[PDB]
Amino acid sequence: ALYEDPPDQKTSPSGKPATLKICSWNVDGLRAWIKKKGLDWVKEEAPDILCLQQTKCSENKLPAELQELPGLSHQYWSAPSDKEGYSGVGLLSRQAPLKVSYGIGDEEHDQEGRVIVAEFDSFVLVTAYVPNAGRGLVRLEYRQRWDEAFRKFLKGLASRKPLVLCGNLNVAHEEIDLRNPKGNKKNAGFTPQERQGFGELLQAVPLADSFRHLYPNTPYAYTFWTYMMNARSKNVGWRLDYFLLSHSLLPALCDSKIRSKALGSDHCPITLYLAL
DNA sequence: TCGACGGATCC
DNA sequence: GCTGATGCG
DNA sequence: GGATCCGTCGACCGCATCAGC
Ligand SMILES: [Ca+2]
Ligand SMILES: [Ca+2]
Ligand code: NA
Ligand code: NA
Repeated sequence: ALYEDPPDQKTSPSGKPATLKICSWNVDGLRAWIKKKGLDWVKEEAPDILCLQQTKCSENKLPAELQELPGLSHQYWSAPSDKEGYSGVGLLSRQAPLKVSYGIGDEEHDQEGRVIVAEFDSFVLVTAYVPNAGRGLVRLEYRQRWDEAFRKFLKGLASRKPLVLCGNLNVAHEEIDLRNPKGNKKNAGFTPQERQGFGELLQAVPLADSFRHLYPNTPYAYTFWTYMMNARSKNVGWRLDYFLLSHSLLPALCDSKIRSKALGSDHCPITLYLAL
């Protein structure tokens, strides 16, 4: 069935007004996504911070439209070393972070340009593009190594500062998070080992699934739909893109949005409002 | 993801 | 320049 | 023993890149 994301709640439980708008988007080809007017959508959405995953673009090839973003002038990029046109993530912020780092401090997992870490006054932001386990699950084993090291790294981060984690985490946690769970138990993104890995992550850091925390009973809410078989217009999708929050930020949480109508990728953007 | 295809399985 | 592949999602 | 059900295959879209000429 179809899904309508409800209006933006821009007030916290405490009645405090949202001060921080973070948008996260798996763009699936930075250059293509801009040709399909993704930065126009971004300007209308006007986030303080924009996290992009799967840029598929080296730094020397960053398109010039990026220099047309006066509200997002601090930009940080990470691409793989060995593979061209693979992975890649970006983080663009209105204000300069205090510190910016790359990867998770484990060199087995820091080759593919998948993680940026941006520290602010009140919180640390991680945007992540999590390794897909691949058709035939040819990478599932590597991805369980990833989940383990990433979990550990995130736990250490949250132990010093409130943590926001956003991006394409390449798992539908529960049956409610995809349209066809029964048919997908052996496919990338809904294996038992990926679902446990995400459950372990929520329990160990610990972190809350912001969307879930606010809409526990809401099915049909997805962020990815295959380009094939007209899946998007049928809403045959998966919720793969999350904002995961340190529990201390839940009093600051105003809303966690799924921007179902924003085209340009086989993922849609998600948007977090916080009262900081 | 979805159809076609077989080969179980169920009133 | 153009076609059609491949790796990957 | 008619209908339904369940695993197994393949084609399927799009981006960026490369092979070949
Ligand atoms: Ca007979
Ligand atoms: Ca020739
Ligand atoms: Na790979
Ligand atoms: Na019969």
